[PDB]
Amino acid sequence: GPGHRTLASTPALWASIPCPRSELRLDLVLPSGQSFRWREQSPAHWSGVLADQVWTLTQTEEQLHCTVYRGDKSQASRPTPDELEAVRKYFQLDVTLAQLYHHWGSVDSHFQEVAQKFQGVRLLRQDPIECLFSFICSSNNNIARITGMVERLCQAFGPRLIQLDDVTYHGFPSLQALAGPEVEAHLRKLGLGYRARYVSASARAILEEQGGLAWLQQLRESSYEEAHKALCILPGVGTHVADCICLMALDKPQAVPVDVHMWHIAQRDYSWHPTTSQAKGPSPQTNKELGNFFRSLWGPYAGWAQAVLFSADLRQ
DNA sequence: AGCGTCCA
DNA sequence: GGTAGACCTGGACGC
DNA sequence: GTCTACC
Ligand SMILES: [Mg+2]
Ligand SMILES: [Mg+2]
Repeated sequence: GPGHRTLASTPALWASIPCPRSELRLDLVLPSGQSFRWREQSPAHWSGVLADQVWTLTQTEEQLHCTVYRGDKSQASRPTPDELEAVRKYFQLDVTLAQLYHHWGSVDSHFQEVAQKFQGVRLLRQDPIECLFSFICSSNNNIARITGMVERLCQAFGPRLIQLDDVTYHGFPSLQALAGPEVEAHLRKLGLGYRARYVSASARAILEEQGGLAWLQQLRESSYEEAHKALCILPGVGTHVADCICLMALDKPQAVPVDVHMWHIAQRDYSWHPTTSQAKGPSPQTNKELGNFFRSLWGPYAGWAQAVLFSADLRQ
């Protein structure tokens, strides 16, 4: 198919959004385990599906440059202002990251040191369905493998969008696509392991037991506590996956995922131990205390601070 | 050499 | 509620 | 990382 675009080579097809590197580093956000659907198909150029369309993104010092492949047999043209607003919303650019970094660094000198090297790590605002099923796939697993599972899940069950070069892009599957009694066995052939049943069972639960797609909007409008509790009803969603979804798709900036990385960070970089449990290893009680510890330390956007340290820890 | 354990 | 261990997969890599 | 079973 047509080639993946670069900014320098097809300038007529790109438009910019004001966005300095202090506010965003694509290379520190897009491959760091928030979204699993972005690939650096050309040096410094990241391609993926954003609001039912394929986009390529690249940065200069003060601007985020965007191009869209509409794939409705229309003539090529640069993104419109309305189309760019979707990119703006996806990166939540109304939030000023430099001021959060200053606050987090002021209360936490360890954060300040890490942040000096890892500028521009912000939080994507993801589709709730894509976020839910991607993080169901993420549990007890590594980002490289998760990325392939999500890719194959979309290849098999999501709509075909367009082909660029050798890469056929697919939308994320609908709930209905994932709910049939045949889907589990298919997801097992696609290598999802025991999470195959979690994905299909969770799609069925939402459609059959929670009122369908509107439930996720209900949770977006609910409190952190209410949304986090409700998600845990789903098979494969425990407190950590629920926190991932709250933080990254349901607009709960205080939600703090606690995985193997955050637990190692707490022990190694903060010398933290639980004080609400005599036993100190990971458990429901100690994982809960650790999330509360990070909220007490970092404040209302603690989950965003978590994203900085998580992204940094992937590179060590 | 590549099996088998560790780990995400 | 606390605790322990099993669990799909496949890359890293010690031996 | 979540589930299931047992105390
Ligand atoms: Mg560039
Ligand atoms: Mg659950």
